[PDB]
Amino acid sequence: MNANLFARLFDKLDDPHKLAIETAAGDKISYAELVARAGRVANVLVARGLQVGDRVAAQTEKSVEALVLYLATVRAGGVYLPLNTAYTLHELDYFITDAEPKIVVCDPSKRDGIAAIAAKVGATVETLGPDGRGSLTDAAAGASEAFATIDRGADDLAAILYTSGTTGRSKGAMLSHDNLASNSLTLVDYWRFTPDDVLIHALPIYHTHGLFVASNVTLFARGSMIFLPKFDPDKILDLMARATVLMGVPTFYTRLLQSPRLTKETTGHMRLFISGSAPLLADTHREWSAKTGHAVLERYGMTETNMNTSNPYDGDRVPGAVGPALPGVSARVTDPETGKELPRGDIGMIEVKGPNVFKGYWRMPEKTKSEFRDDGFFITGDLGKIDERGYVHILGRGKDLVITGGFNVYPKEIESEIDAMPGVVESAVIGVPHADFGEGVTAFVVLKREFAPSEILAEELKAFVKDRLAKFKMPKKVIFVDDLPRNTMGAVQKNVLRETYKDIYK
Ligand SMILES: Nc1ncnc2c1ncn2[C@@H]1O[C@H](COP(=O)(O)OP(=O)(O)OP(=O)(O)O)[C@@H](O)[C@H]1O
Ligand SMILES: [Mg+2]
Repeated sequence: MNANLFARLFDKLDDPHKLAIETAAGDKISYAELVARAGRVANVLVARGLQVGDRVAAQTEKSVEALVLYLATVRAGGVYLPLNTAYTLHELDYFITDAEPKIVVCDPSKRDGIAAIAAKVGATVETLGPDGRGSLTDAAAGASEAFATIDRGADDLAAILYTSGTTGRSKGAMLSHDNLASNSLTLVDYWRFTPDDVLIHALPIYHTHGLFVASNVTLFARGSMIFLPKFDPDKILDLMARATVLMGVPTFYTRLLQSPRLTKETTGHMRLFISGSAPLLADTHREWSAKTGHAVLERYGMTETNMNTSNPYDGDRVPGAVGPALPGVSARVTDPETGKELPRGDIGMIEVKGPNVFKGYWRMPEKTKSEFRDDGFFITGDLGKIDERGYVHILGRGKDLVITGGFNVYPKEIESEIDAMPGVVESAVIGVPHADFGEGVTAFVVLKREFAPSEILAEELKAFVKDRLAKFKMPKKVIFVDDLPRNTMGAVQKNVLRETYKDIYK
């Protein structure tokens, strides 16, 4: 009855020699071998001073060795804290000071700098490079495989993951053993994962999608994964002939649609394509079906809540919707101000409750207090509606709402009209300070190669818009850009645009 996530995963192993992970080089690691690696590393953590409840902070390139570190930390009763690989030394300083880890694991090339940051909280530093070598690996080589998995309760912490930083400075989400186990167990059944599944794993592992959804679902299912260091469209296309599942973000799908190799024939061995972590546009969903004949299954989750909703595996997968609430999860829509539930179909604040919902923000009990309703529902910060069939539709983030001359403007519906114009790849709509209207609706528009940006084209876009947008929804300015700013996970970073273009109306 140990709730420890590692114990749930591995204490009963009825097929130990089954493949768990194939590495980028083609080496194959069984379940038993993965478990024994985790034992070695758990013993290393204890030898480097880990006590139960301590954080282990990890900034490394992706490798099976890094995945093992996650499993070992959890196994040893520690609290695993992965960190964006792209964070600079100064950026990293905040997270280490916030979390106060006992152990920091970093790239060998960053050791001297990170050791200084580590000294402030008295942390021991080990290294792990892109090839899986380093001081962590040296210590693990002579360590014992046997390890008594630490007894943990359902509500004890297994991880702290920092949010992506999209709306503001990243917050540390305290995730329990039951949060992670309950969610992945539900998804194994909901997505019909079996031991025959082979997951193409091309997502980073400092984020909930690549770390938990991809890994835990595969491991509970007793399937395997092909563990690639990054997204590479030609490698992914090659592997589909011998894999069954891809978990991706919308940009994976938009990129793959640009390959002339993406055909029915090339994808025909595949069981399931999943999209998550950012809005999969309805037109992309339809473009994928027209080109490949597969219907992408989209799901919606957050760092704080793991997965909340999912289009059904065996039901309608609806373009532009993120599906009903998962088994065990409750989802409702409420008036942002008052907090009362709205009728089905009305746009409001999405709130969720369930064993998937985290225990709070690390060392932010006030912020935590403000984001839970008295009845325990978590305020997502995402606006949307739930239709009559129970499917959640996400209209946009609350922070992205633009208030202009007295009117609420929802940037997704403007972006959709703009994106419909031939010549437009995609658009991002924000408000920036405006002396007349308070905030001015501003459209940032990425063009196809064949089109040149001009004031004339901007007017033609506005003319196109236009009959389909209420006067008050019309952008006060159109700005052509080479590319939208995105984070390492592919999510548009509207705060980047708000800062760069803050003075356009001055
Ligand atoms: N399928 C989806 N469709 C639309 N939006 C999605 C989907 N999946 C995730 N999201 C968005 O991503 C958010 C979760 O992202 P994440 O936990 O990575 O941190 P963030 O919200 O981007 O950053 P921060 O919380 O620091 O502002 C959700 O709250 C939602 O806004
Ligand atoms: Mg967020």
